[PDB]
Amino acid sequence: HCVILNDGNFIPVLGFGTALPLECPKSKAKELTKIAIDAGFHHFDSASVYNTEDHVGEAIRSKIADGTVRREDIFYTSKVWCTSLHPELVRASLERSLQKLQFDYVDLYLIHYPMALKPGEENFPVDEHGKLIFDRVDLCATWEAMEKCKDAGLTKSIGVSNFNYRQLEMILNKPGLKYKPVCNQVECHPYLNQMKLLDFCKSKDIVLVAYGVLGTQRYGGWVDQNSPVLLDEPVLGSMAKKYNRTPALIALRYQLQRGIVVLNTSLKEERIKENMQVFEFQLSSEDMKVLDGLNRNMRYIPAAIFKGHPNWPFLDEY
Ligand SMILES: NC(=O)C1=CN([C@@H]2O[C@H](COP(=O)(O)OP(=O)(O)OC[C@H]3O[C@@H](n4cnc5c(N)ncnc54)[C@H](OP(=O)(O)O)[C@@H]3O)[C@@H](O)[C@H]2O)C=CC1
Repeated sequence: HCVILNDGNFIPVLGFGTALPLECPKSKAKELTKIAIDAGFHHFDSASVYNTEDHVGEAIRSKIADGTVRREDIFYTSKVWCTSLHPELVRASLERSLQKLQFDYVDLYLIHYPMALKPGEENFPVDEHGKLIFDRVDLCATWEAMEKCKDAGLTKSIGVSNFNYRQLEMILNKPGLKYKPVCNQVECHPYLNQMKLLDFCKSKDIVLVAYGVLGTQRYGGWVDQNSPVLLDEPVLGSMAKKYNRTPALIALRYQLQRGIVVLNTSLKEERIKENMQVFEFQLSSEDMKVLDGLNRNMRYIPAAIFKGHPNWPFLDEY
């Protein structure tokens, strides 16, 4: 179950996300990755800022070493963080991730956010008022650095995350552009269906990879705890009953039928296994329209601490 990227490489349409809630120890990522591999997942999504690439890498290497899977059958994604967007720092960050993973290459490397922060070891540099210290970077130069990483064989494909249409255009219209982003990883679910951005990405052969498909893990410090819980949506419950599935399976299938590559995370083995059942049924065209009607511009992860940044991506309509 894969789709072909604009650079010729293949990506599994269902991926397991390795980000964790604030209360979980980093080692949890190793445990879950092993469970996900046993459940049939081949696509794993990580990021340098998660600081658990070492744990995910150990899980994958353990399953390769014991005969469960081969490296070529695993699709691993990492992302360069805001503090390393400067052109001269991009490759250094990827090389650091490769060392943590003890991998020769990653399958996909993304710009995590189109917003640079003061360079340094600290991922969230702040001033004396507790405000993030923004930095200005030539994102087209950042992209050129990403292209060099691909040409150096450190990553098979390159893309972006949390970019809006104008930011994608900046790259697409860049003079000397060699590789278009293969994807734009953004938040997407029935309450924020990204109809406009999805249409734009499709017209440019850019795959939309979705997170928050099940409403996000509601991370403390990022998600408003008073926001509605997506899977509690009555329409998803009614549809789950109709198709004899679960609200989560309905939400996952909705996105797959829109041509979206979906990420998902669960701390429970039973659910990790259940989610693989999304390939077993089809939502009718009429029911897809019912789910299209739930849009309400509910953005669970607005990256609020970045508000004020000249490149905050969520101000524009899309
Ligand atoms: N690029 C970016 O900016 C970001 C990327 N991500 C990526 O997206 C991945 C997915 O995470 P996220 O979007 O937060 O979360 P999801 O929307 O994928 O999941 C939200 C919740 O769904 C629950 N859930 C999962 N499966 C089931 C099921 N079968 N039945 C009932 N409940 C279920 C989980 O709860 P429980 O664990 O209790 O089962 C989980 O807390 C991350 O790990 C990361 O890789 C995340 C945030 C930002």
